[PDB]
Amino acid sequence: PLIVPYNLPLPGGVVPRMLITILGTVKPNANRIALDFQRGNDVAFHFNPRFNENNRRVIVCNTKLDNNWGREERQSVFPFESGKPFKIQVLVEPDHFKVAVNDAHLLQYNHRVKKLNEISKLGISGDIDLTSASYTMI
Ligand SMILES: OC[C@H]1O[C@@H](O[C@@H]2[C@@H](CO)O[C@](O)(CO)[C@H]2O)[C@H](O)[C@@H](O)[C@H]1O
Ligand SMILES: [Cl-]
Ligand SMILES: [Cl-]
Ligand SMILES: [Cl-]
Repeated sequence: PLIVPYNLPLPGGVVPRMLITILGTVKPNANRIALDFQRGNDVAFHFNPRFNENNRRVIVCNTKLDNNWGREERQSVFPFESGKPFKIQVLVEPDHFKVAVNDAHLLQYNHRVKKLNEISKLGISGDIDLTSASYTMI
């Protein structure tokens, strides 16, 4: 029962073999979830399930540099369901973030921000009950 939006500091940024795990339950009638891995004001990796964009469910990923969003990467596979508990695992690999939901691989997002050790906050927001947010080195 963490307060949302929730900031999880990532000390010394991210690095390959860091695993970030987010446990929560989606609210009933959800509209959105967002993970924002931030480098200061920049968003290195925005992971944004949208429950109703023109009556479709889509995961939007992007990067925000100097206040400008870049080119969206969209994933139609949509493992989240209103009302249901989920697990998001974000594994940093050398050339991308690797995301699994409920133990199933979902997507990868190539590193656009190169200074991984400056990506030192994760913001978790949206229509969830957040249970826990943590990290470990594997
Ligand atoms: O790219 C991620 C960001 O997308 C913004 O929405 C985009 C608008 C602006 O509303 O035009 C699109 O690119 C296509 O319709 C939208 O996806 C969101 O406002 C941001 O929060 C962020 O998700
Ligand atoms: Cl495009
Ligand atoms: Cl749903
Ligand atoms: Cl960079």
